[PDB]
Amino acid sequence: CPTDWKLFDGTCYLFNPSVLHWADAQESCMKEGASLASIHSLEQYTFVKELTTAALTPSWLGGGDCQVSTRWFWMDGTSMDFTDWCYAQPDTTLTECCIQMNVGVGKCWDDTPCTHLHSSICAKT
Repeated sequence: CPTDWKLFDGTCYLFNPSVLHWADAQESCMKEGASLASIHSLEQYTFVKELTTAALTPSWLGGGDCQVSTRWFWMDGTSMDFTDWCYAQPDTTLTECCIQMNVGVGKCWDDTPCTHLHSSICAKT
């Protein structure tokens, strides 16, 4: 993996602390040959959480249900097979359709307006 990137089971991950809307965050990962990350297991989730500072900063992931409500997709060609919704999630209204992790005291996932500004996780093989 490149400098600042961290390796787990064959994928390289980077925390981007700069707050960006989801599209700016995706484009920033793409400039580094990456995508906003997907998550497929509790251990992948734990590894990614460990990159988000001691504060476990709220961060964009590369998922959403922005095309058809209740149909979630990742940007990396993987399927939505693991979720960690917070209590009272997911909101399926299209107005909040992007996946944000590290939300609240329980550090879990929300569907959030994509135009909100957050840090983000990039991943590339």
